[PDB]
Amino acid sequence: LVHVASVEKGRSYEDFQKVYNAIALKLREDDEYDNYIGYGPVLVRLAWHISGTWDKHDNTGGSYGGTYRFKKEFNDPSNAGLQNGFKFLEPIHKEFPWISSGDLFSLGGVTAVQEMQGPKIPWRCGRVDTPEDTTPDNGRLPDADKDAGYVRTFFQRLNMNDREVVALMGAHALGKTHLKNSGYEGPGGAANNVFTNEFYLNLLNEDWKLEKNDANNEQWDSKSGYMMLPTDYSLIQDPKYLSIVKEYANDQDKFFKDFSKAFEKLLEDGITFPKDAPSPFIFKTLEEQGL
Ligand code: HEM
Repeated sequence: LVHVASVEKGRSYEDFQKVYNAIALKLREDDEYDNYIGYGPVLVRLAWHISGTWDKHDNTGGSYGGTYRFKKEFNDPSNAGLQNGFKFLEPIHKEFPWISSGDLFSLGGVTAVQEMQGPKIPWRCGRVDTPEDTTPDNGRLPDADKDAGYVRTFFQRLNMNDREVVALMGAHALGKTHLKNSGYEGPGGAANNVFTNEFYLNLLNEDWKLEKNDANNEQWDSKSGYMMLPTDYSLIQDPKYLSIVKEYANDQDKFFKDFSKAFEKLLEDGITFPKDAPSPFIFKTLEEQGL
């Protein structure tokens, strides 16, 4: 497969800035969801799940085709809980019917990180909706009950190296795990709807204890009332992942710069950009616009 990016006909930077402003205004408005965490965390989880199905070997999956709109992908057990981010963006897609699904789903993640005081993520337009028979089969997304070798091996399918994996996982400071969606329960830190380097500081400074939860799954719990998944805790058990974790705990600006590059790469995997294509867009936040 080749998936060549095609710009939505006649659209420019200012058109996309209006879809970004509509998502960001609705993030401001619907601030009560999930005990006042708001929709920012579930929207970056949605952008990572529609992108994490990619396979480098045959170019199938990935954000291009916007195939999470189909029932097979939508009802994947690993996507339980994302129906909420879908329902959030759905009025916005009726307001801007020209935007493709892969572009809206991925831009939702970019808008959420920037509006939660995260780094600026450059974003490129041009994903094209593809037919229901291009929808990936279930089972390409990662398990949480595993170790650092599984994590390393998993992310090699999306050719992410060690530093990209540790930067990307820092998004687990956002939102929380929910027992009815995944069989895990609890948040990763205190500031879970502001983007910071908190995940790394917690993983290095909390007294973590291994316990089984009410779904019979193991997780690491701390005195503070925080939790870590087996795959998260992995990052301090592997010597190569641990030096990068220490680096981001001591330097939030390095973390923001690396998360920015790795997240854009994740959202563009599997897509060919022609060089007549527009350069990546950097969107202004509401605050920068006075809105
Ligand atoms: C080995 C990789 C990963 C595993 C096993 C994993 C697993 C999980 C699980 C089990 C949840 C909880 C879902 C729920 O109960 O609602 C979760 C939440 C979340 N994940 Fe991941 N994750 C991984 C990687 C990532 C990456 C790379 C990102 C983003 C760049 C990410 C972003 C999020 C976010 C923001 C949440 C919170 C969602 C919410 O509050 O509803 N995850 N993760």
